[PDB]
Amino acid sequence: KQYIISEELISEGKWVKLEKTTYMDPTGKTRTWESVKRTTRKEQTADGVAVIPVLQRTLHYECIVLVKQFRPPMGGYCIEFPAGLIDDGETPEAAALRELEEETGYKGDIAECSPAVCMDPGLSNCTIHIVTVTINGDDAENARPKPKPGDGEFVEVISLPKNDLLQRLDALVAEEHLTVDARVYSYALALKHA
Amino acid sequence: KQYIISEELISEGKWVKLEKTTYMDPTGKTRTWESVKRTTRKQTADGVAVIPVLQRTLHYECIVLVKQFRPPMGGYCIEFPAGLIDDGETPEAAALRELEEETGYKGDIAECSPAVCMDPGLSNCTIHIVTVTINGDDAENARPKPKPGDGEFVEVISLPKNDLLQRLDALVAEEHLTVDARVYSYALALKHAN
Ligand SMILES: [Cl-]
Ligand SMILES: [Mg+2]
Ligand SMILES: [Mg+2]
Ligand SMILES: [Mg+2]
Ligand SMILES: [Mg+2]
Repeated sequence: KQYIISEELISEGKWVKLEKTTYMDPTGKTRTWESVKRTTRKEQTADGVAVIPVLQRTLHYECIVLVKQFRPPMGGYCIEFPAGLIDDGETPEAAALRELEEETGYKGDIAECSPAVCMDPGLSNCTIHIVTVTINGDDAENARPKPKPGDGEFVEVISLPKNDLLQRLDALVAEEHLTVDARVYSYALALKHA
Repeated sequence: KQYIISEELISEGKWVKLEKTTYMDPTGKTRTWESVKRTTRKQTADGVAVIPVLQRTLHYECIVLVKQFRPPMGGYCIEFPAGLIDDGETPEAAALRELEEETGYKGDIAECSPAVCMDPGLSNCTIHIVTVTINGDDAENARPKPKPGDGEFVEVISLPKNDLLQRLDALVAEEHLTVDARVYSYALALKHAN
């Protein structure tokens, strides 16, 4: 029933553009929307990946590995799943493993890979693959792991027990003034709700 | 250690603007970022998303989701019920209102998150995630009346909580919808729990 009629560029930066989107509503009326898009997306099945990294070690509770960074759009520090854009030609799985290692030092093993899922679909076309990766924390590769952050990347690693994730995120928010990512919070809620 | 120095307006529409953010990286180097913001924020957050747990006796517990055409995505998306918080509305009340408008269900607040970010690499947009239970055996939720505003066209989809990830994957595989990243993250954690 509904579909896009035209997309009109309003403003284009190096990384983000704003478009006037005209579409057909289900009554048969023409309407518009303001849409955000990235300029970086090519033939990738999605803009980016986010990694759910489950750190497993013998006689330890499983942990979820998270990153804390300054996010200029937010004006502040945010706690998120490790994440980055997919390079041209790169698979979502390779991007996930690469970004995890760059942001945390860990070398993971793929567990599963989502289809492309939308980040904020009332606002943008941005999509990611959510890639679940296990980290063998007993392997010596993953013993004293060093982040290899790229240029202008400054990442702190925070590993929290899966079995207490939501309370541990609450405590961090309580003691520190940072924002938790909505996907991280959702995942922590579902762990409680199960 | 990092902070915002200034923001330059690049382009403002009715609903959304694009800014160039100047910030100090942790080395003492000045850097720029292209950031998106909504023009609608007043508010604890821009928006609420509702995790609606439909509880009916002798039935599987369901998570109630909505399907709508999203102009920026150019396609249909499956999402938690959600919308912008009215200036001077509480997040809890926005949640019950949105849930009622989009689904017709009348529910009860279980918990409310702090403000969480939607896509902090791109935008400053934030939401409260509001877990709501719906007593599906109460007369007011018998034939639920969805009261959508102007230009909202919403299909309601209830899926069993204990198989949610498999059910969503099926809908993507067969219906060519995009699942929201927060919905997918919640679904994953339901599987990952224990
Ligand atoms: Cl619940
Ligand atoms: Mg990153
Ligand atoms: Mg990165
Ligand atoms: Mg809505
Ligand atoms: Mg609404």
